Amino acid sequence: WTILHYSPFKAVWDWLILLLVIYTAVFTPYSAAFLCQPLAVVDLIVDIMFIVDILINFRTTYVNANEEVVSHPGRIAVHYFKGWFLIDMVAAIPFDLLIGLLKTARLLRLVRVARKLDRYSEYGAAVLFLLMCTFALIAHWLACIWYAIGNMEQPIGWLHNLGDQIGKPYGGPSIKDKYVTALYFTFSSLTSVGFGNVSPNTNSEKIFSICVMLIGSLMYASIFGNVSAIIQRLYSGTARYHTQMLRVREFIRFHQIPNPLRQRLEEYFQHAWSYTNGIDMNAVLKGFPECLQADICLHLNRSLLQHCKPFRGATKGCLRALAMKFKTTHAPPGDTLVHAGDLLTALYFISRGSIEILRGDVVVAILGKNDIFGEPLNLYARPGKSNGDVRALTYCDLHKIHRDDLLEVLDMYPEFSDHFWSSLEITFNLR
Amino acid sequence: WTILHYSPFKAVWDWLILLLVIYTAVFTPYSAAFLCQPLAVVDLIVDIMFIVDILINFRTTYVNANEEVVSHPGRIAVHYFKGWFLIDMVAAIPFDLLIGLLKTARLLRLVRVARKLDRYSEYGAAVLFLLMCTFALIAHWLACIWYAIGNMEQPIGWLHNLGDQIGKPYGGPSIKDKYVTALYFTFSSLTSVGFGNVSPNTNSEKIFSICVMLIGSLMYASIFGNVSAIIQRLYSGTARYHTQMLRVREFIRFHQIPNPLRQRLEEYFQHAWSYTNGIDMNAVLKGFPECLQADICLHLNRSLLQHCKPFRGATKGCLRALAMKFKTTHAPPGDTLVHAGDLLTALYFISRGSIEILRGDVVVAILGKNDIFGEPLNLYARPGKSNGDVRALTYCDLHKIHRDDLLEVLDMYPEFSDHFWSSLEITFNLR
Amino acid sequence: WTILHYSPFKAVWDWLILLLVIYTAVFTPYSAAFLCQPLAVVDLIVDIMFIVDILINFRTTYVNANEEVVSHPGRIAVHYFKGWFLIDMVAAIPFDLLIGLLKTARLLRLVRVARKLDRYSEYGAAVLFLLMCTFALIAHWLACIWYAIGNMEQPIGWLHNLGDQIGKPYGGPSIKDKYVTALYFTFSSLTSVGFGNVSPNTNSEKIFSICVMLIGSLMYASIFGNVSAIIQRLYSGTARYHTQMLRVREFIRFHQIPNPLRQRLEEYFQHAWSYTNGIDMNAVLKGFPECLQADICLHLNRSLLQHCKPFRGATKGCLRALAMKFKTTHAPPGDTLVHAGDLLTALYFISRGSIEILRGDVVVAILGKNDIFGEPLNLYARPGKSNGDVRALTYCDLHKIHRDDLLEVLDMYPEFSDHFWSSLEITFNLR
Amino acid sequence: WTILHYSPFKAVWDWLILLLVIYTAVFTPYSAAFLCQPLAVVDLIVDIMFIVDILINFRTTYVNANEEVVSHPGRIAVHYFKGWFLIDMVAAIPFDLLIGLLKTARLLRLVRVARKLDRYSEYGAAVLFLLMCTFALIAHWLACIWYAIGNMEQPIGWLHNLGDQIGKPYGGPSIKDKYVTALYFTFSSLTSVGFGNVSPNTNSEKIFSICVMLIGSLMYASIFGNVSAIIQRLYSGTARYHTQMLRVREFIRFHQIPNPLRQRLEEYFQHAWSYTNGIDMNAVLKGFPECLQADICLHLNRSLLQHCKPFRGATKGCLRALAMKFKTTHAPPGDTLVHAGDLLTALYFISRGSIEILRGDVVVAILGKNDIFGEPLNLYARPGKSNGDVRALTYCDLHKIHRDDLLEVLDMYPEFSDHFWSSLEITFNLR
Repeated sequence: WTILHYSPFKAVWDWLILLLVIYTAVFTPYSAAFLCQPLAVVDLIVDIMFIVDILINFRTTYVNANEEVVSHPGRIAVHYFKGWFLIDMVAAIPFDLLIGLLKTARLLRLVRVARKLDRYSEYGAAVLFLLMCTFALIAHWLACIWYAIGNMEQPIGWLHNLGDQIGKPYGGPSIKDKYVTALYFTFSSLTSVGFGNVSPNTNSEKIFSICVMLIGSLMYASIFGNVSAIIQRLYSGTARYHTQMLRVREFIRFHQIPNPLRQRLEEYFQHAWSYTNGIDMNAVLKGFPECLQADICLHLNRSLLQHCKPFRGATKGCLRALAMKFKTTHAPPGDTLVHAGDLLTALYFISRGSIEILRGDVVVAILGKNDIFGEPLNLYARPGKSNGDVRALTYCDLHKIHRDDLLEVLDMYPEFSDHFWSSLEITFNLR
Repeated sequence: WTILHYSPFKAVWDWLILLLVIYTAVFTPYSAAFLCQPLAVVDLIVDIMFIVDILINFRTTYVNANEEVVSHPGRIAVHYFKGWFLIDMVAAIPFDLLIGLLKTARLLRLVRVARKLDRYSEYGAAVLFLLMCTFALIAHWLACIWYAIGNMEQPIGWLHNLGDQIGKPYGGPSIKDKYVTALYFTFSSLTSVGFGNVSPNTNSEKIFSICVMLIGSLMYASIFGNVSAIIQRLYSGTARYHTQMLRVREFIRFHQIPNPLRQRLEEYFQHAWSYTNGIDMNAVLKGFPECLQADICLHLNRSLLQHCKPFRGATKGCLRALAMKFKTTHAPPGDTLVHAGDLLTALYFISRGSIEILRGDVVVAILGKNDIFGEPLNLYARPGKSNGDVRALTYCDLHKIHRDDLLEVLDMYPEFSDHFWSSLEITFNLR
Repeated sequence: WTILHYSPFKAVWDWLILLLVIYTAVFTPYSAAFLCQPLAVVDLIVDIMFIVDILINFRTTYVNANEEVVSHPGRIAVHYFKGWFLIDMVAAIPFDLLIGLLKTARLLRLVRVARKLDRYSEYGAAVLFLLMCTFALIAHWLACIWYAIGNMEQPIGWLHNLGDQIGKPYGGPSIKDKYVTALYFTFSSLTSVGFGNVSPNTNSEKIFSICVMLIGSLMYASIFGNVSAIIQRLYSGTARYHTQMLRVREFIRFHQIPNPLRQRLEEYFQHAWSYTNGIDMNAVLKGFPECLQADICLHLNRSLLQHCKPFRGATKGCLRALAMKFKTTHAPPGDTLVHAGDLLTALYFISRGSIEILRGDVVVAILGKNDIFGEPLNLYARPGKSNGDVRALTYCDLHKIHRDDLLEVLDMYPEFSDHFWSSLEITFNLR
Repeated sequence: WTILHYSPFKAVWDWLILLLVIYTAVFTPYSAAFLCQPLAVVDLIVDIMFIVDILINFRTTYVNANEEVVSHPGRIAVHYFKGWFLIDMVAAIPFDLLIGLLKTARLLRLVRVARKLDRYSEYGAAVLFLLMCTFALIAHWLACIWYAIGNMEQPIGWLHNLGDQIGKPYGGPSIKDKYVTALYFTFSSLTSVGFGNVSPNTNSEKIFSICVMLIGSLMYASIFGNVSAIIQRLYSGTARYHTQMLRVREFIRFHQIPNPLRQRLEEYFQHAWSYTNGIDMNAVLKGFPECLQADICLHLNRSLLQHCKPFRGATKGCLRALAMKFKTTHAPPGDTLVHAGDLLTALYFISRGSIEILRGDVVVAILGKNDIFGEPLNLYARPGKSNGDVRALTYCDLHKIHRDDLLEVLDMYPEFSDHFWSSLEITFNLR
């Protein structure tokens, strides 16, 4: 019969609790210093539905360190005892039995909503909103204290001055002005502007003004600190880019690096940063553990999977392995690559874009949409030149495999080995 | 007969010294500018127990660079000579012989308590408390100077104004107001609020006001700096989390990564951060040197140690080695793992949670509480399929060993080799 | 017939749009609160050439996610629909049909120029300029609001005071002063100075003053944050240097390191930082991918390329490989190096500067401008002493090759192998 | 006959130039706004010795990009032409031919001393001093401008008020007050305090006040930024320590790690941080290149060098190699180490402190001051137990060598091989 903690009714009740705690923390001091009808009825019903709230909290489940969800509300009751339930019960104790400073349950209400603050937090802007709200609350409380001192002093205080400036000599100013100027002065000394209209005269309010000045210093410092933290948290990525560019620049100017090579170097730098944004995908790929690593590497194989006929007959373990074994090589359009007379151990398949192969003005293999070039592997097995030089074109996203890696991964399973060698499709074997 | 330095009586004496230095640094200027009875007796007894203090310091031990504790108080005396003992002796010299500016020993008292400041420091909040205290002290001294200038000017100064606002025209205001307004004004120009009630009129106090404004600028900047440093020191961990998530997000959106695979990737990300909190435990494990490394790796072996019968007969060196050789593999509930037709060199034991093994809808080995599966090792020694696919369940905390590592670590000691192969317990050998 | 987006005429039009939006956002409120002729003609022509602007935007090309440049202006039109074109069309709708608050199209103009803000940004100083500009705009708007409240209150407000201080009792002050003091007061509460000349008296302007104080707090915090971010972004490189120096110092006085060794260590440290500036060139060299890596490593080979006769006959692949295989070794003047009786596998060529070779006061090989020393390789192949010790001189930039690396890279191609061994030029083979 | 640039006379001349530029930049405006005798003689002699200065600069050497020191002052002259020499010559042109704003050469003097600012910089405190100095200069200039406006307005400005407050009604205040209040007001609006004694009344000084407020905002922000940068630059090391401790703590509480082992872990952590301070010495050891690396590693060999008799006959290359081959192992007092039944390939010598060897309550080898234990190497060559367990004592700074490393480094030179095996001193070979 017990309700669960994440029930939406509980959340709506929590929002109503927040509204009511704000209401009481705002109206109790303002009525306590400055100040029949159903307002007392509302005040008592506040305590009543907070008693209802503790009843619900015993009814609804809680989250323990061991058990996130547990039944048997008696356990919830014994967990709440000697803790926040004592606070919320003091908040649920009527104190009607004037003397308004005994309404300290309202501050316990704010303590328990501060217990709910972490749930309320989603991003950094909400933090700024909460800081502004507590700024306003501190201001209102200090204004109530200031008005209380002003009343006590009058039997030369700021009240007589106020009677003089806004013309109501003493009569007396209305309760509207008698609070607006209080709040005005509380900000006048909290954000450190300090106007000359209202200013302390006798001793007590000078002591109070010292206290307000110190509080303002502290909290204004806190606001600066948080705002600076956020702004730096974004200019951190900004500075990452700037330091990357600076290191590149330092290398370039250190070794002279005449105009052609340099310009290719920097243009490649912005080309890289355009998509990698400084962070390499290789490191984060290695961070993900084995099986997930293969799976995310398997997603990149929507290119050679379906277009290679032998690949279809392969077993899924072979798919995963031979998939992780590939290297999809990015290169910006307009690159020259492996020459003739080099090693042939760097086996190459075609993955994306299009490239042309110029061996002494002999352009061949103008393909590039999931095609294949390279060397035979059974008999040749000889490093050297395949056909000759390659020539630059549009997107040079090629497909690196190794001549030792492919063999070691392939020879463990001879059935797909044979099925692979039988359907040896090469769009243009450069010989 | 000598006392040692860390005696509690010495610490209590140090606290009393702190109380007395605060007392003197507060009351000497206030009596010097604004101002029979035992107060002179108290002032002289101050010097007396500071002489007692230097006597104790010669009696009690000190900490040298070479010897932390040394006897023979003569060595302590020769070490103190020409140094802080000269300062504390000047502080222990009576200057009774008005002229109150000669009481410069009080500032040396503050210098020597600043020597004790590092001991007083425990965390960052104490730093803020000390900054607030020195703020108050600077304020009090500047207020005393301000009152002195005010007295000198009166033969138009702020004193006559003060006589005019709080009604005591000249008579004259009481010594209570004649100091409260001084402190009020000193804050008025130190936290940069600048009220209009009291303000410099003649030339001398305008020069003084310039000096106060500059001092306030400097120290207010210092307070902002420290508070910002602390707040950034916490949002550092915040930003670490945010940049980790950002790199993950960038990888995800770079390579498309359709909804199923992506959602598993991020959910695994929060699962990891839930307990690792960004920092990998592997790095800190490798940081700890060899023997401690094995010992802390030995603590993780409360799982396979007592439940493996052959393990009990093993020698402790074998325990340490074979313990460091394991890899306790974390995996969140709901993971698929090594298939059939793969390599068998990845030997696997059961460490925590529970998992099920589905080879073509054939679920076997539903164990998982410190159990064992895998392949025989003596005769088989062949990569391939063991039984087939595994199926996802609750906590997938498995137990990686290697087929080359275990052999190389085990074959160095044939007695436990034989005892191990004899008691070859496997809860379900997947064949 | 369509114009392209990057046409200079479009950029000049954008600059004119910026000028006109500034003009309107400045003059519309000032005329709306404080305030025949062609000014209405100018105001309407503003809307007219903004209609012209949307016509051009449909005519000129745009940049899509897939296509950077696309023809067929109908596509541009359908892309603009339901988006920024609605905003710019509301800005292009005349509202002549007093009531000046309906001119909300001017704020949409500022929104769309904020869309162009990223293009306007080049560095950080422009950011500070834009922040100052928006500061001025906020000030002007708040001054207009303040003047409006002042007019409303007059049927004790600040207007009567203004009539009293600058002598024009009521008559009334000219519209020049009636605005200069407004702006004066708006800064008086925005940068938190708070003069006493003009200050709120009745209730409405006290509420307004509270609002201004809060806005000033926020934006002043923002300015501090940005400036601190930039200054820290430079002292970051400063602190990098300092932390390198500190680590060096830590190592120095941990291990004593008497004066000769210490001094050579720090002098080498400053020598290194003089040109490497902390960042190693090795890391950035490895960062650049293969082909570019070789090409930039090939640029360093303007030293041994043209002066080695066998090198000329070599094939370009051999050039690239044997070029990447070298290590140009930096060493400051005044270094001692490999002794006799050591290994000879560290083959050494001469790259820059000059050095002396002293084997028992026998100085030989006073060369160093692209010269060669070392050992024979065909028959000798023996570790040991070559001739003996070296002697320090000016720039010790030597040329490391390996005795296994050179062979493995050279033996793959026997034609240049033979051509190399035939022209075996060694300026002084130390035997 | 030419003087060199680093001559001390040149430095003394530079200091005199600094004094004179400060003098002129201070007195020229104060004479120009507020204000026979040799002061004109001094003013002209200023230009005279600045002409002398440019004469010296042509005489003395300069530093070029290629040549740090070069003779032939004609080259210095042609280098100075069309550059800073034009500025210094304009500064060396007399403008006597009132109008005091034409003395713009004084600002060029400040520009050229700003060229010398980098030389003046040694640390961060000098930066703060220079910022304070330029703060004072900006204040003085703004005060001169303010006084000029005040004079112009008088034919209700602040001058009449000043005549009223300090009693000198108009007569008029002395030139002392007529400047002290100017500086007072310039700070009143620059550090954002804003007193009420002096305040703008007519339009001109309100515009000026707006400008001053903006300048104060900017420069006050700059001061905050720099101070925060320095304070963060120290709390950076603070935060390094804190994050190290945090990672250690997270590992500790993640894996439970019961009290004995945990306590050993943190006590070792503090012991490490006591001397390494987070900075690992291995990294900086590997950072220093080869020869210097061996030399600084050779300094650690004042322990086994002189006490090993065979070591003396060794060749210096063997010294260097066998020295770099060692590992001086730090361990805090109270550690247990390699047991029996383990591998013997970890050869161990005694380096520092003292340790005891307990094999079944059989304590042997109580040495430790540059002594030797271990196993024979010629015939034994068998992993296993040497004698048995070791027992904890004071400083466990032991001496790691390897059984493969020592052989491979030793067998390249058989003469010291034989001399080593002949004088095979082992203080206690644990058998």
